[PDB]
Amino acid sequence: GPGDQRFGDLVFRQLAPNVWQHTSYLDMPGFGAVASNGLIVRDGGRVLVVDTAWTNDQTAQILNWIKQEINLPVALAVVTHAHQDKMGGMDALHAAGIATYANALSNQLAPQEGMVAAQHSLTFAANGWVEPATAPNFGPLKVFYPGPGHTSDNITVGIDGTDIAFGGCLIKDSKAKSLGNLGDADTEHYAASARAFGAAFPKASMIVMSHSAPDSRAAITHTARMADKLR
Ligand SMILES: [Co+2]
Ligand code: NI
Ligand code: NI
Ligand code: NI
Ligand code: NI
Ligand SMILES: [Zn+2]
Repeated sequence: GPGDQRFGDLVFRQLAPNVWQHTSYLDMPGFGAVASNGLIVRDGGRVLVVDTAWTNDQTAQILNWIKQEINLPVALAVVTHAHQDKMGGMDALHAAGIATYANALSNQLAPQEGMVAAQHSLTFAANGWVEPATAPNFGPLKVFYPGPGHTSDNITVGIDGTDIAFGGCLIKDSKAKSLGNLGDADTEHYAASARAFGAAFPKASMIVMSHSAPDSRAAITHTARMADKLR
């Protein structure tokens, strides 16, 4: 094969014939450089983005990479929760004229989290699945709210026609020593949420997450086990 492509300050790794993982890095004091992962999906004739990079400039570099390597318009972008690593680059999307979507609760939280709100709000049915009327032209993206975990507003996405499911920062890999930043976490409902995500995408084999390489379903089980210790 061919190695993961370096473009600007970013790294792109193709997970499927129409799916790529974009990675951006931010220096955290004494922690070294921290990677944050999102996704890029090619649907027929347009591109779909999941999550921004840490910053606007990094997010602009993503759009440049798409123009160079895919050359299709970015129809929309969905962000998974109101934290810098997922919504830090909203202005870059808006400057490019891209319709952005986020959980309604994420947009509510954006000001207190110091984030720019998305332009459109997603609402989810009682069973967790997004109400289609609020998510037009999402194509293969299946959006699902598993409940409060990493944050109160974290959502997850599965890509129809693939074995991929993106858990975002809700899920950690199968050997993570902790659930990381629990500043805005719901310790009570966390465990139940990770298990809901797994049940929502029962056939997904490649689990993509924010802070490590794609893992198996062992990531879901392992994350839930760690979450049980919080309640
Ligand atoms: Co900004
Ligand atoms: Ni609009
Ligand atoms: Ni409904
Ligand atoms: Ni409860
Ligand atoms: Ni384990
Ligand atoms: Zn977060």
